[PDB]
Amino acid sequence: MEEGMNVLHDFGIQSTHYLQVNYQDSQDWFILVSVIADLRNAFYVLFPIWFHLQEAVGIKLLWVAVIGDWLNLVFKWILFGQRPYWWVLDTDYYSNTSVPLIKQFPVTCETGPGSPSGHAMGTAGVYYVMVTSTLSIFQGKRFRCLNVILWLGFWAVQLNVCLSRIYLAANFPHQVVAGVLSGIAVAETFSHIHSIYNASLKKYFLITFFLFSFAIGFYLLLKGLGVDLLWTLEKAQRWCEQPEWVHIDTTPFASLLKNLGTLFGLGLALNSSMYRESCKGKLSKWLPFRLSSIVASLVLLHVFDSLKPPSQVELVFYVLSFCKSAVVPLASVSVIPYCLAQVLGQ
Ligand SMILES: O=P(O)(O)OC[C@H]1O[C@](O)(CO)[C@@H](O)[C@@H]1O
Repeated sequence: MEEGMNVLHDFGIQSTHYLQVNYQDSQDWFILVSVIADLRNAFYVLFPIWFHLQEAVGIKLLWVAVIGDWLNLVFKWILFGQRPYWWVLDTDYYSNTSVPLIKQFPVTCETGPGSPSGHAMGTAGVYYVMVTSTLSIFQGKRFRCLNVILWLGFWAVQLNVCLSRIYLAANFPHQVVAGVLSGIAVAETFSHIHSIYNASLKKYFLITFFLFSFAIGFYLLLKGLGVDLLWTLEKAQRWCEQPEWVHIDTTPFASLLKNLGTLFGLGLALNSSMYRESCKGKLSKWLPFRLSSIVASLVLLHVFDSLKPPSQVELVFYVLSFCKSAVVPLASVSVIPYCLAQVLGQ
């Protein structure tokens, strides 16, 4: 368990050093890839687009994203993985040998273990869902050429995300592969479970409560036993060079709370009374209606993302993050379409 992991870590460090030294004129592109792969874009830019066209795709997209993120946190907690930016400066493995230089970027101070890659998991799951849904829509309309093109695009996206994660020295190469495989598995599993559409608010509430209870109880039980699951928060602050790069939005509680909040918000929004009256005033099948809904949702959500909850106190930050992430599904399905109905169509 010792040598088998030390060899793998050394291989990862060597690969990161190679990528950083011999491909120096690509760093901005890799940063851009690592920025547009965050799940915030899957909850703010992709759900509004896919919900107004084949709503089932949007519902499946949100369910896959949320459950994949929760499984990612659980596996991160139970697997006890390292990261290749506090390892070279800490390990004793390089005694009697030169220390390979590694360059750190402002997007390379992550608080939390990285046994499965976080960006790769979500990207693989969401984009697999998107590609499969797009293929399923167009089957009725040289379809094999379309299959080839979309699968090539999806695999190119996955490979670019993997190289971006490795290049920044944020994760090891043996973690992005696991993330991609697990994301594909989760996407397939929720592809083959058609039992989440006709769901009442009670099921959504109970599911969110069960997930929250399991996470908190597991963490508290491990702490009571003696195991600390928040060891990485100490390491991230020390081995980060500039101390202003470590944030609080990339800690393994804000992500969980935001995922639970957006799940609860979607559940409340679907069962609301305003969603029932979508097909009133003006029929929802109109192409201009769908385009206007998409445009208004995107613009208002992008402007509303400018609000940042205060982080002086952690409990206030947590509650405000929950209440803020619970609104983004509630405003694109039940409020904006109602306003469009009441404004135009008469
Ligand atoms: O890909 P990494 O190294 O896990 O980065 C963390 C990512 O995973 C997450 O923890 C999501 O679970 C986010 O904080 C972030 O998007």
